[PDB]
Amino acid sequence: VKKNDLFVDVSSHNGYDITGILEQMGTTNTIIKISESTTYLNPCLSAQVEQSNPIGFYHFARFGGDVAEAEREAQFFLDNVPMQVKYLVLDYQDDPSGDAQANTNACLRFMQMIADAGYKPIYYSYKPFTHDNVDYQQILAQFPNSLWIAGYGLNDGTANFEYFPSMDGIRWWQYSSNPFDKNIVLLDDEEDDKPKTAGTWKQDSKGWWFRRNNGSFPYNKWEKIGGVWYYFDSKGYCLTSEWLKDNEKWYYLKDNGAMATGWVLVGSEWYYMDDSGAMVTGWVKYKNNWYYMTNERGNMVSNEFIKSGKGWYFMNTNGELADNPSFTKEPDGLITVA
Repeated sequence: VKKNDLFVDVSSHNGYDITGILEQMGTTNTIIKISESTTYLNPCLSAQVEQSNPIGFYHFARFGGDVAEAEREAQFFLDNVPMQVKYLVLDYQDDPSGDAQANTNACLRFMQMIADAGYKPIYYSYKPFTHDNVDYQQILAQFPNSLWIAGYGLNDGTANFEYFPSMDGIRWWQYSSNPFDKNIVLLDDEEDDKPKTAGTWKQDSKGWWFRRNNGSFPYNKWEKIGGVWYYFDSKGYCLTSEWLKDNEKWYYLKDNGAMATGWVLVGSEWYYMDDSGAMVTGWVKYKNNWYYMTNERGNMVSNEFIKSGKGWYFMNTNGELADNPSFTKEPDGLITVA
């Protein structure tokens, strides 16, 4: 998954048919509860897996500050993972011991076991609980960017940045439990690897071209190099800082030639590209500000509305804001947080 992707998490509380909530959410990405303590198994697991695309599984911790107990709970959890996924989650939100350090050590041991088993560990919880029961900085120290934090705000079923939890290392954000658990991704998954790069970059008077291993070079085409997409013109030079229309969609090649994905600054304007690099039109929110972007006839426009209090103010390209808000009722567009 990538920044702003969405996923739902479920347990027996969601039953044996989760097709509905997945349709409502608009995604099949799930994180399913497997176990709790050392004796409980979510009976809806097989069904929920069958009906979705799990990106991970979670375990409801009952070990408190007991390291030996944490180890047993972790093994029971591992022994029941039904399929390979990138993440295994430690849901630590209840039964903490009075010793905050003990709690932390137990959580660290649980997470270390998940790591040793070949998965990426994730600590899930809510801010105040974490503040009062563990030293999350110690957790992040051992496992960077491993937090999945819950913060619902008004809990009206939508992601409202005003109540975004303020903590370091947050990878995912459970923004609501109304009607079911909703989550948005803050960081792309890690890709710990050594890119191959089947060739050598060459820079001449005109620009950059790529000499493939066989001596040829890409021209009039998209080509992924070192795991990055670039577009080469008719003469073999990759485009830089340029808009490109390809197959009815608009892409933007950045100053380094790489295809833009997510928010990208073009000049002084903000545009948003989906994970495929294709521009997204209409209303898109970035944290607290709203943008209405269009590309009719290749005329790229980014209408920016800056939030201030309970209102949003249109900003003229001259950088001047209106005296009064343009709107106070937010449009129902795409919500991004990173």
